[PDB]
Amino acid sequence: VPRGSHMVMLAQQWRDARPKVAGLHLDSGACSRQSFAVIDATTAHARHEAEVGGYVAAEAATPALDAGRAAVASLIGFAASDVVYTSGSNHAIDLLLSSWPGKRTLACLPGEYGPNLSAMAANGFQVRALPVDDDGRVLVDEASHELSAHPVALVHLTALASHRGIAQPAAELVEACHNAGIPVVIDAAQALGHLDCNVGADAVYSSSRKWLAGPRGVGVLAVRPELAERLQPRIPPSDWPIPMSVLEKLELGEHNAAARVGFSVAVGEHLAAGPTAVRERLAEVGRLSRQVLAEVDGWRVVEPVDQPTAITTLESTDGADPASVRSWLIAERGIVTTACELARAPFEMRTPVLRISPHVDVTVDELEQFAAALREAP
Amino acid sequence: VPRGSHMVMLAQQWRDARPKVAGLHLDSGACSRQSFAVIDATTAHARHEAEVGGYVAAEAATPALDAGRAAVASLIGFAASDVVYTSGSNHAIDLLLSSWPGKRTLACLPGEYGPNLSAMAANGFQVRALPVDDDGRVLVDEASHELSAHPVALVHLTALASHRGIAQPAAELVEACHNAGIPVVIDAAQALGHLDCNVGADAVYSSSRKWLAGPRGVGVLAVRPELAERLQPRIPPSDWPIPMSVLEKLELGEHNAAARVGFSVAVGEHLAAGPTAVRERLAEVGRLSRQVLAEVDGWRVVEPVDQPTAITTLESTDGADPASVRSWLIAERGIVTTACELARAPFEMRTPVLRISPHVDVTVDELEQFAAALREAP
Ligand SMILES: *Cc1c(COP(=O)(O)O)cnc(C)c1O
Ligand SMILES: *Cc1c(COP(=O)(O)O)cnc(C)c1O
Repeated sequence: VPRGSHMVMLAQQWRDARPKVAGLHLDSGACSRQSFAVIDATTAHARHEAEVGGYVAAEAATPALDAGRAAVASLIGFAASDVVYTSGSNHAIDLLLSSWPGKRTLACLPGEYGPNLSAMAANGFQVRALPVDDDGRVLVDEASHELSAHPVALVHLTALASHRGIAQPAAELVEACHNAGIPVVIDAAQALGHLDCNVGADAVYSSSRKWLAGPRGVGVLAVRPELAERLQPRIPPSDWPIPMSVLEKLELGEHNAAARVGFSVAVGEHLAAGPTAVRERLAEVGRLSRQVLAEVDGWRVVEPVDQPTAITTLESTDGADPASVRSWLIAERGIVTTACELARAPFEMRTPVLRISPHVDVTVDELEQFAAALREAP
Repeated sequence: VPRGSHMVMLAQQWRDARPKVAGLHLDSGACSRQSFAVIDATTAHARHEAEVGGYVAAEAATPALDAGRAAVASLIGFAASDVVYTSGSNHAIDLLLSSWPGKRTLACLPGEYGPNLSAMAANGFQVRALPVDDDGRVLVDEASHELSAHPVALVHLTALASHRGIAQPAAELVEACHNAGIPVVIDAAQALGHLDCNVGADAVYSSSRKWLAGPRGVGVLAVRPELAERLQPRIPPSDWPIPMSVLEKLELGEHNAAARVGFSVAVGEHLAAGPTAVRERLAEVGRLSRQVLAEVDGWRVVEPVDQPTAITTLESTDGADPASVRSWLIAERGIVTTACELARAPFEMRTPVLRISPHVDVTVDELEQFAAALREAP
């Protein structure tokens, strides 16, 4: 017996702070939609660069930039001074792993994001898999045993995977890993702004452009000071003249400053709307999605029906190619989606999937238009 | 006997395509000023990301992105398909040097940009100095002898230094290096849009935000195919599943797409205005600057008076600190400048300098206001 949507003003306020969608956007897990305020804040900084000078404009923006660090810090339980800006989540993990001291061994999910594995390998890490259930959810007790008996230099948990909408039990794993005396890094690229990311991790990173609906080309890396000062940044070399802290070294480099102030506005908007309220809505968006897609011929829903996420993935039962379906949906029906290849999670995925990832604004009629379009798809 | 300025409509068209400066901007070598068109083009893409989807918007922008590659390619004598987007010039040299095969030995100017040296070191290069005159200009014949007798895996020429406005004889050095059978990389961060960068180099890189007046957070790297396919990118590892070309690997990663289309508009504007005409104007801006600053007490001009560049640097003769002067000029008189520390060119600079780097729009009255303000400076 299905249930109605809990009506909340939040959904509409969100939709109306953003430009009108052309068709139908179900792809906030890939790239969400900047508010007018975010777009204006970015444009404004670029204009200011042109008036007063680019570096003086950047200096004058330290208030807003610091605000953004702090808002991020509050969402993860770190201090604002532990937080640093990056180009994105891949930049973030590379900065971290390339800086890591001593024995480079880690454990992670089998469903680990492929480009993360790529970076792990490129930085000379030995990578072991953590024990999981049939869905890819970590088994926390078994993981505890495994890590006590067989130690590793760090654990890398993707709290929410790009290819499947399973909420990982982050907090429970973090205390298990700490009991074994092992630090935890968290890939919160999908999770930040979506799951409770206040779980006592040692490092966390994420991306601007996804659930926080900020500009592309920005991410964040946060590292606790105990860990931060053990790190040995690749650039500059460790025997270099100009003395600066580890986090100052990691944040070093040319970047789009405007996009960073854009981001700060965007986290601001998340906090303003209420983290907890937004997350409960996204969880409900997921419920409704899986109810509506429960019965489509040629597609089965992969996630349990009451996982607290907005990510819902569909596997074809008659050998249809999601990349093609995605293309059709865009060109013909203006419906934006993501096709996840095996390369996204090579040691878990056996077959590609179609991923919907709608934000708070989605309606039940919109989920029906998708299901309709999904039926009459070549 | 001084000479008048060659009046050209170019100066004014440029000024009027940009926002009104608040005070006086003499710092295009650090960060220039985006045109209204550039700013609008960037904003437009971000808005489009929000309507049609971020990745579909990026795909739809391939025309403009490819245009920008091509415009860059024409300025350096490469093919558009040799050109790739980066975060900036430091990103560029790191991508290149981290990818370099076999024996890692190079020669460069003693006046090499400090962060370049830092990257060279971090990638395990042995770095030798090329012979130069008193100004830091390379002596081409002596360099030819040195390289024949004592070979090196590549030569890194900064065609125009950040700390001093010496135009390096790039073309003449490139043929000398090729005669010795040695490839040449060029740091054209200051030179692109400023000097003739069509000189037959094997690789060239530059930055969006300087003389081409594009967005921050963007640069370009161009590599000839002979060299490109010998390169072995750090990420992904060389034994990785997904097969793609070297340049495709280097351009991989999250980035601000909007800023890239911004950049394309900006190179467009340079080509539209006429490279050769713009360069001759910048050269004249330099002449006028050095005439006007010829006699200031407590400051001497460093560059010969007829170097074809807009970069003019001042050394204090009564132990004044340029960082302080720069700060005063901004806070009190709204004049934007750059203070170059020793760390910018550690193996050449003995003492800090104040750097002016005005674009085509500068007037002679503006250069007088600076000289005036430079006299009554604490
Ligand atoms: C989006 C994604 C990333 C990649 O981050 P970039 O911002 O593209 O560098 C990382 N991990 C997850 C789980 C992803 O969904
Ligand atoms: C500006 C500058 C750079 C640094 O490039 P980024 O865009 O800041 O990464 C490189 N070399 C020269 C000569 C510089 O002036």
